[PDB]
Amino acid sequence: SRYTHFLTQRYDAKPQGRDDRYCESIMRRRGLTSPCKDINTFIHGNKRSIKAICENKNGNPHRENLRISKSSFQVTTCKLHGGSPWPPCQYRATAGFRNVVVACENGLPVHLDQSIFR
Repeated sequence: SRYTHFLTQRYDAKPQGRDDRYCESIMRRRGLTSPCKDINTFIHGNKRSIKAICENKNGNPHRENLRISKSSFQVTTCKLHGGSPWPPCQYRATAGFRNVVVACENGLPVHLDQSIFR
C-alpha cells in the first residue's frame, strides 16, 4: 500500500533521457502535479536493491528512524521551475548517482528523504 505508493512517487526502473522533458512527463504520469510538487527525486535501477536497504545487506541506520543505503543508485531530481502552483508544471532535471535515505515499514521502503538532494 505505502510501498506501492513509494514506488509510484519515487521509483522509475529504466528511464531513458532524464532531461527536463522527462521530469515534466513523469511528474504528470505519477500524479505529482496537483498541486505542482516543488521537488521530487526518482530512484532508478533494480527494485530488490532498494528493498535491500531495509536489511543489513544494503543499509545503515541514519538520523531518527531512517536508513541510508550502502550502495549508490542512479537518481533524477525534478525541480519545479517558474512557480506554477497547478498544471502545467515545468521542471528542471538533475541526474546524479549516490546513496539514498529511506524509511522502512514491514521490510519495505515507504518514504524517501528529499533533503539529501538539495
